[PDB]
Amino acid sequence: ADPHFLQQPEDMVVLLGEEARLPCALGAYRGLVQWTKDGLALGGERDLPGWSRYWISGNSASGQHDLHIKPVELEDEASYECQASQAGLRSRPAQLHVMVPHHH
Amino acid sequence: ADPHFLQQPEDMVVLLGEEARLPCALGAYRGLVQWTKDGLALGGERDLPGWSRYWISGNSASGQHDLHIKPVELEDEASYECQASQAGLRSRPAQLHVMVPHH
Ligand code: NA
Ligand code: NA
Repeated sequence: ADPHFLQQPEDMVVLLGEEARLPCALGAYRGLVQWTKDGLALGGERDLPGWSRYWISGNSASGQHDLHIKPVELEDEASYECQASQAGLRSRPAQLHVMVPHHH
Repeated sequence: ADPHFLQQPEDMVVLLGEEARLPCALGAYRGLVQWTKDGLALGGERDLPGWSRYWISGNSASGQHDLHIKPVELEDEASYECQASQAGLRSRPAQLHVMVPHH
């Protein structure tokens, strides 16, 4: 079978300072998987070097490639895609909304 | 120095079937470099596996990361960016137009 998504991320709202999980799963695909943030590719290495608060979790052999962000910051509000780079397959874009908690 | 572009691609028109070179060079950066095509990241391996007509040319030691396309097809018309993925650096987008002679 051809490469295909088994799970795709969706629009979500997360609180400032919490952890975000943007899910992605691919079937019949053994190549590079990575995430883009407003069109900027973050890279394929699982700990995402250069992005101290981002990493990819999940068993890559089983096809899971979830993007995690912790702690979430205001600058994380963006449109994210999961991409199978070698097959040209792109997920639906997922908008991450960051809400600031108000306290007193 | 901080990572910075030494050369960036620009808009270009290429005749259908010819070879295109979109130039990119980075200074003070040894991490991952890759190209996006209309926002689709092509990957970092210099042979660009999965893309039979694309490859990245140049020695990454010198910091040159030119995207090559041969032969150019209509499906290659797109906006291209060279990106230093670990630094968050993006080049100016470069539009590749393909010209088809008519006869
Ligand atoms: Na990281
Ligand atoms: Na290739």
